[PDB]
Amino acid sequence: NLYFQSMTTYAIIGAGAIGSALAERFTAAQIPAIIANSRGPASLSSVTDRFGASVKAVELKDALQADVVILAVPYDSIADIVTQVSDWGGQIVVDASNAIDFPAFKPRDLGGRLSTEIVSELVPGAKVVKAFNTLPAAVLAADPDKGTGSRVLFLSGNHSDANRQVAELISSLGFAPVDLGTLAASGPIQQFGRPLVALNLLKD
Repeated sequence: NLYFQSMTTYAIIGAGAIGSALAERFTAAQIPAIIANSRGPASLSSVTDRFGASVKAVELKDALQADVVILAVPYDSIADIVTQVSDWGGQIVVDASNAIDFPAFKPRDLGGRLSTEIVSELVPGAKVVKAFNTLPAAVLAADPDKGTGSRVLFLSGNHSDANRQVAELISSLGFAPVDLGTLAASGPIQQFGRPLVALNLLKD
């Protein structure tokens, strides 16, 4: 409580390699963060053991109260998580998910709608930024500084102030943020199945 009040609070709602990748990056950048998911704080012991100096495992209800909430869970897991909070006013939600079908791994048919627009409707009041969905966990987990350039993270969203705040986080983590603009603008380029996903670039 008194620890967090002098900084923007970040929560990783994370599981698997991506949750761990984010924890690793926060730790390397010495940015305090909390982490949670549906399986509870105990299930995140692997993360705690490696990154507990900068990333603290908490209950989901607590993590969902942070200034910036990063949804690094499967796309299908989002609805059941975010429905637990009724008013998202004053918060930023970062959609890091990709809507992918199993077992063929093709982009989901969402009837033309953008996945992050659908997520946005599940968090009314929140300012949503689309980011951290573009890189494989193994790339995200790595040191973003490669001598002659910083690893690029594209972001987008309808609220310029929220985009800025997430760009600030991205820069602080050592990555190079590139703000593509609105969710409409990023739809055909940053969504799963589109040219900027899984593309490793550096800003020199």
